[PDB]
Amino acid sequence: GSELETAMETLINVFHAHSGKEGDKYKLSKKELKELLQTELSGFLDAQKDVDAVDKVMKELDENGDGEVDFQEYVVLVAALTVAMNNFFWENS
Amino acid sequence: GSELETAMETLINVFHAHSGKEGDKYKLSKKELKELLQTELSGFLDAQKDVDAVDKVMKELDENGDGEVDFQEYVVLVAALTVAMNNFFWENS
Ligand SMILES: [Ca+2]
Ligand SMILES: [Ca+2]
Ligand SMILES: [Ca+2]
Ligand SMILES: [Ca+2]
Repeated sequence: GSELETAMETLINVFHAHSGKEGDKYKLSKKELKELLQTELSGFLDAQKDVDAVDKVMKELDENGDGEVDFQEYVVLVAALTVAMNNFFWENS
Repeated sequence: GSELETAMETLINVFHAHSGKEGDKYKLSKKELKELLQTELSGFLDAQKDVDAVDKVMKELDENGDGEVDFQEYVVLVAALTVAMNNFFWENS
């Protein structure tokens, strides 16, 4: 498998483990998601009031409007954040 | 950095290297994208006529309708495919 595929598997393992740790194993609640990204993602720095925006972005990602996310919503949710790291990269180099 | 972040960096390195290899370094053409995913992604098996759908999905991902993709479009483009691997996982176990 390509390195991209190797990296991809990582998303499932972390999603499954963290999701499994709290709440229903099958579903990840927003509360679990917020804690997951805040701790695991550099966004921790954005934990301040900026973190509130996290609530705002969930609405757009969730077509259901349910407030809950599925693996499909999660993969795109992290993908959007990934772009931010790219922005950060600009700061270095 | 979290494992997810470690895996995330992989997307940039592969995107940059492959994109850099052919065409403009700054932009990735669809032709380059098709070859990249076909070879690097298991989708290689789907290289058959199914591969044609690859053209169809690009239209939805590209808001511009330009036929070209940016890192932002690419990250979501791979994210959609990622879900397919999950489907594959069901076959195993
Ligand atoms: Ca859960
Ligand atoms: Ca939802
Ligand atoms: Ca290129
Ligand atoms: Ca485009």
